Amino acid sequence: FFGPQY
Amino acid sequence: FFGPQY
Amino acid sequence: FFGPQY
Amino acid sequence: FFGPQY
Amino acid sequence: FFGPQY
Amino acid sequence: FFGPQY
Amino acid sequence: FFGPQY
Amino acid sequence: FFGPQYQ
Amino acid sequence: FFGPQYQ
Amino acid sequence: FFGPQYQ
Amino acid sequence: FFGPQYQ
Amino acid sequence: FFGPQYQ
Amino acid sequence: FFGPQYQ
Amino acid sequence: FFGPQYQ
Amino acid sequence: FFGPQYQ
Amino acid sequence: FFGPQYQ
Amino acid sequence: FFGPQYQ
Amino acid sequence: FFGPQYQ
Amino acid sequence: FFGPQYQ
Amino acid sequence: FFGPQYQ
Amino acid sequence: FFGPQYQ
Amino acid sequence: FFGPQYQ
Amino acid sequence: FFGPQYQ
Amino acid sequence: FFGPQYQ
Amino acid sequence: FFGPQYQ
Amino acid sequence: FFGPQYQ
Amino acid sequence: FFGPQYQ
Amino acid sequence: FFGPQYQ
Amino acid sequence: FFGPQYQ
Amino acid sequence: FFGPQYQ
Amino acid sequence: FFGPQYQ
Amino acid sequence: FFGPQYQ
Amino acid sequence: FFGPQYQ
Amino acid sequence: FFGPQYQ
Amino acid sequence: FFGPQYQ
Amino acid sequence: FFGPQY
Amino acid sequence: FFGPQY
Amino acid sequence: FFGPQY
Amino acid sequence: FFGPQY
Amino acid sequence: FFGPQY
Amino acid sequence: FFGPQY
Amino acid sequence: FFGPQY
Amino acid sequence: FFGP
Amino acid sequence: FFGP
Amino acid sequence: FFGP
Amino acid sequence: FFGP
Amino acid sequence: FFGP
Amino acid sequence: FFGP
Amino acid sequence: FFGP
Amino acid sequence: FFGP
Amino acid sequence: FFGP
Amino acid sequence: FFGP
Amino acid sequence: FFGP
Amino acid sequence: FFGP
Amino acid sequence: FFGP
Amino acid sequence: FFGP
Amino acid sequence: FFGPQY
Amino acid sequence: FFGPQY
Amino acid sequence: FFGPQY
Amino acid sequence: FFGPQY
Amino acid sequence: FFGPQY
Amino acid sequence: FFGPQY
Amino acid sequence: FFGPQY
Amino acid sequence: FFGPQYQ
Amino acid sequence: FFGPQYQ
Amino acid sequence: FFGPQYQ
Amino acid sequence: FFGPQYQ
Amino acid sequence: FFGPQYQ
Amino acid sequence: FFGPQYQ
Amino acid sequence: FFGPQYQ
Amino acid sequence: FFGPQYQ
Amino acid sequence: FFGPQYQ
Amino acid sequence: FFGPQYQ
Amino acid sequence: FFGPQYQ
Amino acid sequence: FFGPQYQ
Amino acid sequence: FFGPQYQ
Amino acid sequence: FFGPQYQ
Amino acid sequence: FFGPQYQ
Amino acid sequence: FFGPQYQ
Amino acid sequence: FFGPQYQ
Amino acid sequence: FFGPQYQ
Amino acid sequence: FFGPQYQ
Amino acid sequence: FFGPQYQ
Amino acid sequence: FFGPQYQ
Amino acid sequence: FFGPQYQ
Amino acid sequence: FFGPQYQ
Amino acid sequence: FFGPQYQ
Amino acid sequence: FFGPQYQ
Amino acid sequence: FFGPQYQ
Amino acid sequence: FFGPQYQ
Amino acid sequence: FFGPQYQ
Amino acid sequence: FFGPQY
Amino acid sequence: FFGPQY
Amino acid sequence: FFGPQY
Amino acid sequence: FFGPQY
Amino acid sequence: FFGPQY
Amino acid sequence: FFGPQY
Amino acid sequence: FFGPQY
Repeated sequence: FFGPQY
Repeated sequence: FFGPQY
Repeated sequence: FFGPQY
Repeated sequence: FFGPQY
Repeated sequence: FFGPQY
Repeated sequence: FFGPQY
Repeated sequence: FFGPQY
Repeated sequence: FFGPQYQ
Repeated sequence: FFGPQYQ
Repeated sequence: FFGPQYQ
Repeated sequence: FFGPQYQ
Repeated sequence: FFGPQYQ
Repeated sequence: FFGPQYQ
Repeated sequence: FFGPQYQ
Repeated sequence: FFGPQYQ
Repeated sequence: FFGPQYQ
Repeated sequence: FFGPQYQ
Repeated sequence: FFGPQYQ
Repeated sequence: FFGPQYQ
Repeated sequence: FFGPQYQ
Repeated sequence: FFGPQYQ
Repeated sequence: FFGPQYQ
Repeated sequence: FFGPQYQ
Repeated sequence: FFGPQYQ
Repeated sequence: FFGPQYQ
Repeated sequence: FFGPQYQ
Repeated sequence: FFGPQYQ
Repeated sequence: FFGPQYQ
Repeated sequence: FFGPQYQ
Repeated sequence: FFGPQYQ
Repeated sequence: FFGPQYQ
Repeated sequence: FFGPQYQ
Repeated sequence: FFGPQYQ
Repeated sequence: FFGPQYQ
Repeated sequence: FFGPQYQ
Repeated sequence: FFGPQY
Repeated sequence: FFGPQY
Repeated sequence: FFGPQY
Repeated sequence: FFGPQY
Repeated sequence: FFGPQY
Repeated sequence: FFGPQY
Repeated sequence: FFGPQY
Repeated sequence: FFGP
Repeated sequence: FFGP
Repeated sequence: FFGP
Repeated sequence: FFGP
Repeated sequence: FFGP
Repeated sequence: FFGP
Repeated sequence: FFGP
Repeated sequence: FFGP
Repeated sequence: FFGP
Repeated sequence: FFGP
Repeated sequence: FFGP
Repeated sequence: FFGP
Repeated sequence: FFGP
Repeated sequence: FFGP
Repeated sequence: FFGPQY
Repeated sequence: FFGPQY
Repeated sequence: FFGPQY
Repeated sequence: FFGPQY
Repeated sequence: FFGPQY
Repeated sequence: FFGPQY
Repeated sequence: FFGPQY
Repeated sequence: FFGPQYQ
Repeated sequence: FFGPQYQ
Repeated sequence: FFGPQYQ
Repeated sequence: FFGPQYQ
Repeated sequence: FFGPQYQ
Repeated sequence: FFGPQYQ
Repeated sequence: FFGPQYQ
Repeated sequence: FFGPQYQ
Repeated sequence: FFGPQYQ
Repeated sequence: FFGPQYQ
Repeated sequence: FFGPQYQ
Repeated sequence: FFGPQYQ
Repeated sequence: FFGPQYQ
Repeated sequence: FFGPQYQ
Repeated sequence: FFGPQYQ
Repeated sequence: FFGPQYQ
Repeated sequence: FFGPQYQ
Repeated sequence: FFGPQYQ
Repeated sequence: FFGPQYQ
Repeated sequence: FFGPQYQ
Repeated sequence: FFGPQYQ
Repeated sequence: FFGPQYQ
Repeated sequence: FFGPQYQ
Repeated sequence: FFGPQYQ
Repeated sequence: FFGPQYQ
Repeated sequence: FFGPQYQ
Repeated sequence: FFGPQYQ
Repeated sequence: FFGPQYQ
Repeated sequence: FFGPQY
Repeated sequence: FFGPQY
Repeated sequence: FFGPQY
Repeated sequence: FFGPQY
Repeated sequence: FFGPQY
Repeated sequence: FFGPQY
Repeated sequence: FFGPQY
């Protein structure tokens, strides 16, 4: 699972 | 799963 | 799954 | 699945 | 699991 | 598990 | 488990 | 080969 | 090969 | 091979 | 091979 | 092989 | 082989 | 083989 | 697949 | 797959 | 897969 | 997989 | 997997 | 896995 | 696994 | 690709 | 890729 | 990749 | 990769 | 990798 | 890796 | 690794 | 690829 | 790849 | 890869 | 890889 | 890898 | 690897 | 590995 | 025939 | 035929 | 034929 | 044919 | 043919 | 053919 | 053929 | 062909 | 071919 | 071919 | 081929 | 081939 | 081959 | 091969 | 796309 | 994509 | 993608 | 991806 | 990824 | 990843 | 990773 | 869609 | 979609 | 999707 | 998806 | 996904 | 995922 | 995941 | 390249 | 390259 | 390269 | 390289 | 390299 | 290298 | 290297 | 080149 | 080259 | 090269 | 090279 | 080289 | 080399 | 070398 | 450069 | 450079 | 450089 | 350089 | 350099 | 340098 | 240097 | 690349 | 690369 | 790479 | 690499 | 690497 | 490495 | 390393 | 030099 | 130099 | 030097 | 030097 | 030196 | 020196 | 010196 979690 | 989660 | 989720 | 989800 | 967790 | 936890 | 824990 | 561009 | 670009 | 780019 | 880039 | 880059 | 880089 | 780098 | 970026 | 960045 | 960064 | 950084 | 850093 | 640092 | 440091 | 960058 | 960078 | 960097 | 760095 | 560093 | 460092 | 250091 | 540089 | 540098 | 340096 | 240095 | 140094 | 040093 | 030193 | 002729 | 001729 | 001719 | 000719 | 010719 | 010729 | 020729 |  |  |  |  |  |  |  |  |  |  |  |  |  |  | 259907 | 269907 | 279906 | 299905 | 299914 | 399933 | 399942 | 063989 | 064999 | 064999 | 054998 | 054998 | 044997 | 034997 | 030979 | 031989 | 031989 | 031999 | 021999 | 022999 | 022999 | 022979 | 022979 | 022989 | 023989 | 023989 | 013989 | 014999 | 054919 | 054919 | 064929 | 074939 | 074949 | 084959 | 084969 | 010398 | 010399 | 010398 | 010497 | 000497 | 000497 | 001397 990639992708930032603001 | 790619793509930011604002 | 690509593509941002505003 | 591509394409932004405003 | 990659991707920063602000 | 990688990715910083601010 | 890697990744800093500020 | 996969490489789409965003914004 | 996978490599998408964001912002 | 996996290598996406962020910001 | 895995190597993503952040900020 | 694993080697991601941060900041 | 494991070797990630921080800051 | 394990060898991560900090700061 | 060629996709390089110049600024 | 070629994707290098220049600034 | 080639992806180097120049500043 | 090639990914070196120059400053 | 090649990833060296130059400053 | 190659990752040396130069300053 | 190669990782030496030069200053 | 024949592509150098000059400043 | 033929690509050097000059300053 | 033919890619040196000069300053 | 043919890549030296000069200053 | 052909990569020396000079100052 | 062919990599010496000179000063 | 071919890597000596000189001063 | 041919590209020499003079002066 | 051919690229010599003069002066 | 061919790249000599003069003067 | 060929790269001699003169003077 | 070939790289001699003169003077 | 070949790399002699003169003078 | 070959590397003699003169003078 | 690349080189200059000063 | 790369080199200059000073 | 790389070298210069001073 | 790498070397110079002083 | 690497060396110089002083 | 590495060496110089003084 | 490494050595110099003084 | 360089041949004078 | 260098041959004068 | 260097051959004068 | 160096051969004068 | 060095052979004069 | 060094052979003059 | 050194052989003059 | 097989999709009945 | 097999998806009935 | 096998996904019925 | 096996995921029914 | 086996994940029903 | 076995994870039902 | 075995983790049901 | 390669295979036969006996 | 390679295989046969006996 | 390689295998047969007896 | 290699194996057969007897 | 190698194995058979008797 | 190597093994058989009798 | 090597072993059989009798 | 695709080329299966039957019976 | 794809080429399975049956019966 | 893919090539399984049956029966 | 992939190549299993059955029966 | 992958190659198991059955029955 | 992977190669188990059954029955 | 991996290679177990059964029955 | 797509080229098998059969008898 | 896709090239097997059969008899 | 994809090339097995069968009899 | 993908090349087994069967009889 | 992927190359076993069977009889 | 992946190469066993069977009879 | 992965190479056992069976009878 | 492709040049194979069939008899 | 490809040049195989079949008989 | 590929050159194998089949009989 | 690949050159194997089959009979 | 690969050169094995099969009979 | 690989050169094994099978009979 | 690998060279084993099978009969 | 050189490969002429005789008779 | 050199490979001429005779008779 | 050198490999000519005779008769 | 040297490997010519005779008769 | 040297390995010619006779008869 | 030296290994020629006779008859 | 020396290992030639006779008859 | 290529080419037969009958 | 190519070409037979009968 | 290639080419047979009958 | 390659090429047979009948 | 390669090549048979009948 | 390689090559048979009949 | 390699090569048989019949």
